[PDB]
Amino acid sequence: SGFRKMAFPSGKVEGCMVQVTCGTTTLNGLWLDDVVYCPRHVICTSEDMLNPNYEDLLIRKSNHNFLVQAGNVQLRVIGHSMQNCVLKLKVDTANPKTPKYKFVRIQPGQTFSVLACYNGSPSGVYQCAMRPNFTIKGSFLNGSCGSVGFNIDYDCVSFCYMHHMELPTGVHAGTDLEGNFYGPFVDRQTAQAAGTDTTITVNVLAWLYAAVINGDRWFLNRFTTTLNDFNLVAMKYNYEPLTQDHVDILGPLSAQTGIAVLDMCASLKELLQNGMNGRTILGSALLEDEFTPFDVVRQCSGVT
Amino acid sequence: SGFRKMAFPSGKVEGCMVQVTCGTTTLNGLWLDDVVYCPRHVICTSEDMLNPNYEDLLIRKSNHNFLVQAGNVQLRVIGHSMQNCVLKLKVDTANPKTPKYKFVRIQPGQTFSVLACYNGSPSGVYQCAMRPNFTIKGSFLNGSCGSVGFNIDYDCVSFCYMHHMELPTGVHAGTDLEGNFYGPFVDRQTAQAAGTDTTITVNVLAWLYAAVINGDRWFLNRFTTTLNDFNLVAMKYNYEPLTQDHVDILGPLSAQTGIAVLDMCASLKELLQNGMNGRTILGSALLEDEFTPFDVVRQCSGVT
Ligand SMILES: C[C@H]1CN(C(=O)Cn2cccn2)CCO1
Ligand SMILES: C[C@H]1CN(C(=O)Cn2cccn2)CCO1
Repeated sequence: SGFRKMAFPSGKVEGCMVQVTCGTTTLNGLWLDDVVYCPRHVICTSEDMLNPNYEDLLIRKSNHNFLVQAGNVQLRVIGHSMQNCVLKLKVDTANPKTPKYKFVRIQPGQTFSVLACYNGSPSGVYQCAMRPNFTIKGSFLNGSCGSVGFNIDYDCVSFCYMHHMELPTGVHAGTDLEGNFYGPFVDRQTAQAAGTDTTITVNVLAWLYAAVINGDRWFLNRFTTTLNDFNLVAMKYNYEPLTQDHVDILGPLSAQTGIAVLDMCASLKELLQNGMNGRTILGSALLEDEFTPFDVVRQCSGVT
Repeated sequence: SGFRKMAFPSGKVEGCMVQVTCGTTTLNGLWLDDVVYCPRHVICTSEDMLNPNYEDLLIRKSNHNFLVQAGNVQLRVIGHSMQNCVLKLKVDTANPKTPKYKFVRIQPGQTFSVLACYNGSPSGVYQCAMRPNFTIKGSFLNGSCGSVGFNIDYDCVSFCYMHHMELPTGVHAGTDLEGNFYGPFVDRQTAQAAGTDTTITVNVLAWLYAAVINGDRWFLNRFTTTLNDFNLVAMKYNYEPLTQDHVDILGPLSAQTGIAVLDMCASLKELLQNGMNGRTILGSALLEDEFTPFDVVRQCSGVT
């Protein structure tokens, strides 16, 4: 029993983290096979960052200008290329700790683990969600860029995020490992405002299921609803619309608990309209939306 | 910016987790040097657990009855001993991945990371606190016993917890790595009720400091208080008494923010008496108490 905000074990990713230095900028790189992946803004002065022309800045950079340190040993850079907003530094040594891996681009509402690193060294691990506005709410200080987000699915480390930026509102923006930003964000120190940070409804419902499975049941009510009725209330509360695809995804949790998904929607509707009245669910005073239905099943079943 | 419930990177502990089987009970062991540490209840039938005599049950056990598997390779058990509520299984192979380590017994209010494991395989990592009633609020399914709690301090993995039990109220009890339970709990399937789960005041104050450092400042008020005045309100709200030792520990966060500790106490006092009024602090609708002052400094400074 018990339900925790749980990250994946980070060891497989720890073994991939290196330090990348260009001039006096140090940040983190990801070493898979004989490639090191890092934010292309490693090449920028903080002045460069106001309006960087990356292709022009890169002309001034040779392989020997990229210093890559794995622990306290230097890796030899034998090639570099820019792919979207990441650099790929080809090194002469394959990472001997390279796990089985994939690069995946996740959808808003999908969760992942972040291994926060500084100078290529792991400081901590936490669980994030890709917000509906394509920001994440991380914990990232200067030096943390190139820290990665990942899931460990089916004996494969799926890398989904690399840290690039903090917006003026202190939320975070980054890329997939092909260097494509999530959302409309750019690696430039300019006015970038995030859109509405809506609640990930399907994740809230998953977490209410987790709550019932762990004996937190006070919020279960005598009502049901329809997707259309529920969605009218969701819209009003800045919740994401629930689709039949979401209802299908919650099927296994519905089965396990015997609570129809639309009944749980009507319980969520009353929680929105009535509030928590000073009560908690799984030790939270607000409705948690950074657990996917897959996360709830995984944690409630003990997958390794 | 940003402040996350962050666990230590788990790789150093992942490399220590093994499977221990006695008859048809499988749980987790910790492999350091040539010793495997596991809950002594590995030897019990679920019937045994109602009133176990461990010394008597152990007479029936030989080295060859303890099956220890590290990945998919069997370790040879060449000795076993009971120390308090743990077994120490001496194996013929030193763990080649043994990190620098210490065994420490933590105090209530101290936080640590748990690597939840099943069949000796890591499933996830999360941050816990030793509650003032010497329980933890974990996430532990059948098979998770022998999962460990740890801190990584000063290039040393300090193991502080091994999972043994779930109480009927679904909170958790375990031992240090010398096999001594935290609190009054025993490894027997009997009525064990936890005491008052008080809020860890010094940790709440640390987290309010973290909130100010990360720009969440709405709760800062125009008042101060004294330890005695504050403690009268704390007592009423089931908060731990604040001591001058706690005030001293918060000194660096006071200095960094320029908010006197007693001013922050008076802000906390108003939050208790007035409530959150539907507002959040660092994305929480309740006052978080599972960050120590050391955790706030570490995360706000980027220690690796
Ligand atoms: C030779 C490498 C392989 N490693 C793995 O994690 C393999 N792996 C990935 C997913 C499942 N298993 C890390 C350390 O050394
Ligand atoms: C030979 C072992 C050593 N390991 C360490 O983590 C060492 N270490 C502990 C604290 C800081 N460093 C794990 C893998 O192989």
